[PDB]
Amino acid sequence: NNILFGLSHEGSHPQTLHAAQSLELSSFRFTMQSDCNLVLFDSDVRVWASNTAGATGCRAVLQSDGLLVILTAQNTIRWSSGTKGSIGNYVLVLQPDRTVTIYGPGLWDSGTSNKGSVVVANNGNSILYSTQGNHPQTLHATQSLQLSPYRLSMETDCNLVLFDRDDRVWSTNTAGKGTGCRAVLQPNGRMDVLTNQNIAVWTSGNSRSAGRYVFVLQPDRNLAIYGGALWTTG
Amino acid sequence: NNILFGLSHEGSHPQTLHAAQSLELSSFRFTMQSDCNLVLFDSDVRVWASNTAGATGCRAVLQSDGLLVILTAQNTIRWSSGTKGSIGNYVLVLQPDRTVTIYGPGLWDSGTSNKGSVVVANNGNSILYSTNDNHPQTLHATQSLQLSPYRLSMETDCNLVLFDRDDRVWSTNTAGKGTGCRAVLQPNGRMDVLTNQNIAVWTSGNSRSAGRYVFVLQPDRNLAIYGGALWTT
Amino acid sequence: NNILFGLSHEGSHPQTLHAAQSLELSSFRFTMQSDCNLVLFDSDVRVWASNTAGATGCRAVLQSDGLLVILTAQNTIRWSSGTKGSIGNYVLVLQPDRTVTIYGPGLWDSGTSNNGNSILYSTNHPQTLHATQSLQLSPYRLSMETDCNLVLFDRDDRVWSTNTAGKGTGCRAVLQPNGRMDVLTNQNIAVWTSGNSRSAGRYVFVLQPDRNLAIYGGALWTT
Amino acid sequence: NNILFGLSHEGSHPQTLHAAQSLELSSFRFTMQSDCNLVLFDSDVRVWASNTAGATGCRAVLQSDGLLVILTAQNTIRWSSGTKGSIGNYVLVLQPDRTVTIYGPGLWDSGTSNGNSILYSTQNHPQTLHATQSLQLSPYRLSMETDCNLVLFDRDDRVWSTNTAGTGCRAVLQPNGRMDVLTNQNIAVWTSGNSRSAGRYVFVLQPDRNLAIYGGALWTT
Amino acid sequence: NNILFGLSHEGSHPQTLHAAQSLELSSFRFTMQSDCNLVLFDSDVRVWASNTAGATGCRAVLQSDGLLVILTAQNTIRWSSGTKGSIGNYVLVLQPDRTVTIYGPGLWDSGTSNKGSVVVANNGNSILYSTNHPQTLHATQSLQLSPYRLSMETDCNLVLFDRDDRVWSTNTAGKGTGCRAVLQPNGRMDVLTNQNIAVWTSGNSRSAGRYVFVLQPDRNLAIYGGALWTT
Amino acid sequence: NNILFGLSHEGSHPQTLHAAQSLELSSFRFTMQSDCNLVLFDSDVRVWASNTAGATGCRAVLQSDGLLVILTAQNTIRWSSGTKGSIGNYVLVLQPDRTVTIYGPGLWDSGGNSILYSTNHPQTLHATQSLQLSPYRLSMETDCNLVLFDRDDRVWSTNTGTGCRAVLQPNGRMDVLTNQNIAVWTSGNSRSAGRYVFVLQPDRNLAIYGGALWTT
Repeated sequence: NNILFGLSHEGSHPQTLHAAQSLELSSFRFTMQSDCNLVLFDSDVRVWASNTAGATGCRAVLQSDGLLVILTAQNTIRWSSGTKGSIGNYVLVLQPDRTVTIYGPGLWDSGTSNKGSVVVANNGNSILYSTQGNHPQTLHATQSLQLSPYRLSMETDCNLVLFDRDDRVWSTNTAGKGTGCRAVLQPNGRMDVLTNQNIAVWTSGNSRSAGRYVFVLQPDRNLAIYGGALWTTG
Repeated sequence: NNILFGLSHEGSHPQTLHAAQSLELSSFRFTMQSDCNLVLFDSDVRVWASNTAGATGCRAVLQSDGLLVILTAQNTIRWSSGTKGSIGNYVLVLQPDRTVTIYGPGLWDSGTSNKGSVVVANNGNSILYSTNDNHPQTLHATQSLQLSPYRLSMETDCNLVLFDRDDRVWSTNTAGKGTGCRAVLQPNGRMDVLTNQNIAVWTSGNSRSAGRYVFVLQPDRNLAIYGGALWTT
Repeated sequence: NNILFGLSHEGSHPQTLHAAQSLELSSFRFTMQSDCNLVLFDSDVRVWASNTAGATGCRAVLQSDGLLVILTAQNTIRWSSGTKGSIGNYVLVLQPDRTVTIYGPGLWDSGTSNNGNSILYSTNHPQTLHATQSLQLSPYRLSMETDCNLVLFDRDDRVWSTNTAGKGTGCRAVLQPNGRMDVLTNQNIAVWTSGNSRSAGRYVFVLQPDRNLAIYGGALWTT
Repeated sequence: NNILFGLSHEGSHPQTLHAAQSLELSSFRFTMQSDCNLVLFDSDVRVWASNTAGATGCRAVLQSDGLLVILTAQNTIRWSSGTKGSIGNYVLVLQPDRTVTIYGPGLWDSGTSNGNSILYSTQNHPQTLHATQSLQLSPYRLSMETDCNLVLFDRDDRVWSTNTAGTGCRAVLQPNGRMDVLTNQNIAVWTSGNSRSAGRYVFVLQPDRNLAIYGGALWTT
Repeated sequence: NNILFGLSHEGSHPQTLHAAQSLELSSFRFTMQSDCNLVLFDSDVRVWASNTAGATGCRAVLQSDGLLVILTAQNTIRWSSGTKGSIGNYVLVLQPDRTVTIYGPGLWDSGTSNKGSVVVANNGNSILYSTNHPQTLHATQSLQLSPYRLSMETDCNLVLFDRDDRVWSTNTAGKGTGCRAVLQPNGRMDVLTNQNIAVWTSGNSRSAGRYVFVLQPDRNLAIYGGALWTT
Repeated sequence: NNILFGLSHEGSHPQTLHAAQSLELSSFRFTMQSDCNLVLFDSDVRVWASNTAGATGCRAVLQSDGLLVILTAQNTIRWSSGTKGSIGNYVLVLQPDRTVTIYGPGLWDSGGNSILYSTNHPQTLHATQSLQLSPYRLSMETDCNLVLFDRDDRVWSTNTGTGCRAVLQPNGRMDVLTNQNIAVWTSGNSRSAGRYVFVLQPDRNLAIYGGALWTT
């Protein structure tokens, strides 16, 4: 995918970038090379890099506090990004904007992880904050969010439905509360499914500090909001 | 799917809606039913219909001069639509604002079609012009239009590309001439692929009287754009 | 190969079914059996028979006025379809919906003589033919070309046609509920047509083992 | 099914291949073509064929002395297989080894009047019969008891048996012509009764309710 | 595989060698040739042979008291091995030892058989007795035909598997841990603890010689009993 | 299994590969054949062998000081790997990547089952994670303990909290690393830096071989 998960937890994977492991998004790649040097290329073009090279078997990993150590085999911290934030769990993502950014702690989840199948044979999967940096910055009806069996989508009933392989596994349970809805994700990480005449009928309800947050459909069937832009590149 | 292709060609099908065969967008559904009535429905809620009932084997079909006609069992018209156009190719689409509509003649195709697999085990593949709440109205970086092996993407290199399964089939070859592109289709059906910086690196060129056009990632692996817009409930 | 041509004589084989002998639409087998049972499978999972089990060297034959009969090692008739109608040429057909059934009179045809094959009608399908679009027997095929001309070819060459052409990009051929074969147009206009017809009813076009087209009509019985 | 009969009197069908018609072993195809080609396909992809596409209104038809003949609207052959031998009863079978062949003579029945051959001791197969081990055609079937017997059944009832009834026997059919009821250490417990010149022999269960040994060999491809 | 079956029944076959039919162990192929000669080869090398040549439509076939014939065309016996034992079932195996060797009658069977998908692809399915190997199995150490395979475990149980659910077993856990199963040179399976005690046994036994134990294609676990004839 | 054990004598079978006998990792197969060669099969495609085809009675056997030697009916050496290290116990392994190989020495012993190390995986274990042998398994529980048990009855733990994992060090040390990167437990021995393996033995054992010796 494009996203890396936290050293927690139950099941979204990568938990790590091992050695010529990359994150890919149409031309973004952020691979963790051979020689220990963590680097983000746009087609052929060095744009980012801990210049930490000259070494081996290093591994990319991101921490519960936010951190992005680069460990060394003997588990010695070649590099770190040193920002650091509260406990909870984080996600790092490569973004249409050409950057990589961790976001955390989290802020709300659906409670629909499920363990098994759980693929990625390519893409399509976060909704961006109302950032204006890089999108989806939303969902309209007949608009989607998808990992694999799994998908999240905006009804025409006005309902956000999550389906597992054709069968409805979690919904907003709006569904004729409205008409043009879209759901939106507030600069606060509140997910809101609002109407045609601008009205919440469904809300995620728990907001934080306005800054940029990120809604994810995780490899487990989990939907979670991750609420932090703690550190980034350009 | 939710288009209907009308009587000419490239075996992009439907080319007919028979007898108890609907067109479906989430929950909406405009179905050629069971007693010649040609109706739209949201779930149970009934929204438009031709009120042409009680008879048999009326099938629904589209024409070449834009009419949508319910044809009879023995070739007789139960009902027309009334408006007519020019010569072509028209789609008949059922849209996210709940409506049904015509575009036609068409107006630019890619040229890249394929009699072969032509798929769908659900969904969705048009882009919408600019205006109601009928979208895609822009495609973004990482954003698409998908039929089935077939897909359209807007990449980070600033280049609109066509997979056929995982492979490069048509493409704009505008890679790196921009960092933040999008592909929007204009008010006089003119696709453009514009940069960061509202500068268009590529255009479809051909256009018409403004209105409201549509572009369809065909089932023949065709890209193609249609406009007039000729009729809706 | 799924039509049984009843009797009437010109080249159209099957005219009977014999006993370890059947008609086949994959899944859908129709067999005439070693015990006097005339039987319809779906995969295997028997769906209708004549239940005539209890005889030997029994055949299936379809009549001439279109009654299908099943007749004993002695010519006497253990099961008969029943209905039966005026008199020359008909078809018992095994349809892709599983109805097992019967069309006739002969009613219209080329005049040109010596799997792929039927076009179903306006009710089951093909219910139309189209341009690249075709019906095939073996060297035979009845196609509607894009000059918008209906031709018959026999080992690629042109034995019977419409003779319509230039005239078209529009066209498709559908066969009516009264029996007209109509070569229709981009917009709904008649371009050519068979001529003649009979009653409202289901109808079939069949390309036959005789270089031919027979539309067979009204309909006379079903399962 | 996959064999064709002699123009026999006995009824036992097919006796002609016609026009849209074919005998199929499942993978392979033998059909009448309508241009006159009698052709053998594998799937699609032809393997052989008379090279006759070019006359009339044709049909495929086997003779009284195992001659394949295919022949016109006008009754004249267009191509004829060869070798004509005896003059009784033959079979033109298209086998599991893709060889199309004609057996010929007649040579023992049972007299009692898919699945059905048991090939010989030659090269193609069942080549023998063993206990819930049988050959069947339609309510008919010629099974091999555990109990050592050789019945025939027509529907759950015994139309012919070997009177033989032992513990590990299989029938196997000789290469001169007799079925055989062999056994265990290798005794005989039964034999068909006779035989004939040495060669590929076959043994169909048949629409007629009887076993019947063609016992041939007279042409192939 | 590498074994042939005595023509007495029930499931499992080869009941015969046919005519460009062989039995293979990596290298070794004991094939029934094309012109009646039965032959064994290691590579291209005529190791052994009936050298019955010139006829046609033989068949190799093995008898209920192990005679091994090369039968005819027409059921005439071109060549038999020679010896004859007693009655029951019987197996021809081609071995590491570079040998066809027949053993039988049997002497113990599990009593698991089972008609259905009777399998193979390749190999490695029988255990040799003592001087030619697995003359022993270990724990993590196994024997396996196909969708079935039996094997030694550490709770010291001997266990048989149809695809990943145990059908037979020695019903021995925590009775030791040394644990290996082995065929005695008298045809007794002994599953013995680390202290060479036996916790489970096979019962019968007879005659010392060379025996064999076989995971059949029919879920049987059987042990043939004689050691009548080799090349 | 597809690890072969040194002669070293202890309850860990294979101590030899015999002749219709072999090793296998679902596709991989490497056998001793009846032709004196020891071959490497990927499905069908012979991928690597000793080409010692023509000698007899042969065995694969792995050397007490880590050579692997292929022997005659007649104790004779048709191939040696070549390299050999110091002495007790090694392991030869046909590893998740189709590289055949050697690891030795023993280094710590608790007193699809392997856990590569650092470059092939598992390269690690979490709670829920497990290496399994057969009466037996090593798991990493989210208590953040590390037991071994035979039949869910417990033989050894570290007696260690919550999203710790377990890992094998850049030379030799087993690790109970602490969601944040801390050592909630640790083996205690270092040894050259090199590629290592940990192996749930067939003796209720677990042992880590290291420094690291021939390869294909």
